[PDB]
Amino acid sequence: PITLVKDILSKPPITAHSNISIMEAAKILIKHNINHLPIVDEHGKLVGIITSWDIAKALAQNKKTIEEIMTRNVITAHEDEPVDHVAIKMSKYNISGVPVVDDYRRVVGIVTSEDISRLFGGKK
Amino acid sequence: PITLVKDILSKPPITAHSNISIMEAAKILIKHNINHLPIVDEHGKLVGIITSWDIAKALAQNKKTIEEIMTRNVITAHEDEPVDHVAIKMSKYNISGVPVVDDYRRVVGIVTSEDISRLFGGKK
Ligand SMILES: C[S@@+](CC[C@H](N)C(=O)[O-])C[C@H]1O[C@@H](n2cnc3c(N)ncnc32)[C@H](O)[C@@H]1O
Ligand SMILES: C[S@@+](CC[C@H](N)C(=O)[O-])C[C@H]1O[C@@H](n2cnc3c(N)ncnc32)[C@H](O)[C@@H]1O
Ligand SMILES: CSC[C@H]1O[C@@H](n2cnc3c(N)ncnc32)[C@H](O)[C@@H]1O
Ligand SMILES: CSC[C@H]1O[C@@H](n2cnc3c(N)ncnc32)[C@H](O)[C@@H]1O
Repeated sequence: PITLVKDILSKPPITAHSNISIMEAAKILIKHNINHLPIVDEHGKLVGIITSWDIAKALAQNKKTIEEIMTRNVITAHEDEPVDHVAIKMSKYNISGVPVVDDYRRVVGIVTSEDISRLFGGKK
Repeated sequence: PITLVKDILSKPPITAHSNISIMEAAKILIKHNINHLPIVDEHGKLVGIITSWDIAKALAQNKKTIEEIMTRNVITAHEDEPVDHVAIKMSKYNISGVPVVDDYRRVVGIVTSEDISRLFGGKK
């Protein structure tokens, strides 16, 4: 069959607003055992993404805020997207996770390289 | 065919000793655009692993040293190991990368979930 994003995505999505501190973002990553944190506006629409790597960058380069360190051009997926299209996308942009969004940029889940790697292993 | 670790692994491995600071570890992750840092002893043998998530944990929980935060029971792979065995391993232990070691625990490379996800996408 063709596996789609909606078959493997993690939900509900864990998200945050851009006004939390870097320490607060780190705490969310640890609490939920995740490496990806989509940043959303007051209407729940995607404005950026924070990963563990960005938290490491903040330490390495003396960065101060989430707004300063978040990636604003976020590569995303749709729930009907074939998982292999997403894998190719992540490889092309050298990234490790993609928020799943609806047509109005609301976050409905996330697919990471760990989810796709898991799929690879259970297919065998 | 059967794809093996040696067909897809990243080398040379980027490693560090346990006596570097947390900031210094973060700097290595940023410099090399990676999320995994195998920690090795003076003979190059694996003693632990640091990831971006651990750097985030250090901030979240006021941790002080690499020795304090590194994971010591490291799940590893061999170069002749089928990539799908590795994917299953990473899923089982909920981890995102595995150092590739020889029979005497010397680090010869690393395979991450991004490498396996890439493999998934190019297979289509
Ligand atoms: C370009 S990657 C390279 C290092 C490694 N391959 C990784 O994925 O972390 C590092 C940057 O990817 C960004 N990133 C992660 N997921 C993203 C996404 N879905 N869209 C855009 N950027 C993303 C992070 O914010 C981080 O600044
Ligand atoms: C259990 S994972 C769960 C969160 C997420 N799945 C991830 O991979 O980061 C978090 C821990 O995995 C540990 N880890 C990463 N790679 C590892 C490996 N090859 N062997 C043992 N532990 C590893 C990291 O040191 C970190 O403390
Ligand atoms: C970030 S890697 C941790 C695993 O948990 C899930 N995950 C990652 N980030 C989030 C998030 N922001 N919200 C919910 N689940 C997530 C992903 O599907 C991944 O396989
Ligand atoms: C950590 S995810 C970044 C990518 O670069 C490679 N990489 C990760 N960690 C290391 C490392 N310690 N040394 C060399 N390459 C690495 C991995 O194969 C991965 O696909």
